[PDB]
Amino acid sequence: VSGSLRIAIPVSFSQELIANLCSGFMRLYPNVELDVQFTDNDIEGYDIAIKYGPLQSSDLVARLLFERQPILVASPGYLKTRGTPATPKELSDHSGILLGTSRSAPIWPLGKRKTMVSFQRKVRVNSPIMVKQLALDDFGIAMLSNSACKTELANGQLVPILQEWPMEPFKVYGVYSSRRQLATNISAFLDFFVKRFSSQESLQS
Amino acid sequence: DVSGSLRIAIPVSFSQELIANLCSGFMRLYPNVELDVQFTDNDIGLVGEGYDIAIKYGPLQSSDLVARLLFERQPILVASPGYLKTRGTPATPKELSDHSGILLGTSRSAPIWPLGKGTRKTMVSFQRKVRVNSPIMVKQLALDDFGIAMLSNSACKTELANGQLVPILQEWPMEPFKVYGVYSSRRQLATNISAFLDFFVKRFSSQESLQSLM
Repeated sequence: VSGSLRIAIPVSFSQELIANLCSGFMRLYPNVELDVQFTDNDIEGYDIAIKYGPLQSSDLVARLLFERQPILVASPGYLKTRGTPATPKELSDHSGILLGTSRSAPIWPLGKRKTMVSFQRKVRVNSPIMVKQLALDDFGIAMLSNSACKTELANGQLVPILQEWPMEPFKVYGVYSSRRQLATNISAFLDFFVKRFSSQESLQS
Repeated sequence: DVSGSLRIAIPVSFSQELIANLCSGFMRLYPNVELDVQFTDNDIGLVGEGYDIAIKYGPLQSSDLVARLLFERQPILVASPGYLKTRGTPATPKELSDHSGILLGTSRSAPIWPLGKGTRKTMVSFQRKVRVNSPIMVKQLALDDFGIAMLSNSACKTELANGQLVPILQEWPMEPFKVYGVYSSRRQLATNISAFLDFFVKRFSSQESLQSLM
């Protein structure tokens, strides 16, 4: 396992988390050089693109890496001031904190009871760090990973709402070219990535 | 009146935690502003339906933009004691080409640092062990002994004071870097824009816990 590995990762991934992962990877494989770009471009000479599902027709070779379960939450202060929405249709009268890029719409798919609803777009940002802080700071309703916020849920700083209409889990994949189907550095990296996001101190985002 | 929407573009290398704290404070002061904040390294427009503000590192190179200096930092070259104990300490810039560097950069950034005794800087190359567009990852990898890194002496104050990072080549410093908020001249109505940029400086400069973030 050697050579160079150029990897694209959405801006919504935690840079702290990916840093810890790449450190452990390089410790195991000392002869690999890394070029990691946090970017929201739809992938430019990349060996691996990390992507959220669903995969597109251009994604001809891919590996499922992990899944996460989002949940809708707000702070108790927000719910005291604005009320607790009783059904998804009431989200239209509520402030939401949208995780998205410059063409992402303030629409959330809820239920399985399956429906798509809008909300007042108080903030749009492509940073989960900022989404979480703004939710804690009483600004409105946010979709957060149930694993990313277990402490805040346990201590009541975030409150789950509309639990009768759960969201579909999201899946994360690694996409790579069939030209590199035999590449040992790609396989080594994705194996290490899967082990971290499945059994580790890394299940925090 | 400060109200309506503000759209802000920010480099991917910029602290998301710092921006989150400042945006929370801004919206608590101005409850009628809706924010659209995008961390991006793409070229973005500053007119019409494009962005209202871009946060940009120096140098400024464009007329038709107005700029407000948000803060300035002094980068220094550092490595961990563990790195230096095994690879040796470079004595001159010429020796850096034999050393591992952790490069902060995007897809066209070269593995060079401009170093110089005085104002005149010269390109100094290193082995590109890592390139990444994240100061957080750069710092962690330097702390974990993977190579030499350019780091802000503010972001790394604690690690320098206690020895987990060690400055090198101190006789060939780098230029400071400067962080601006920029907006279009061809765009007037800068009530919300000026309110944001001046709140940024007022809150950043009075909160020590924020100054450590970059």
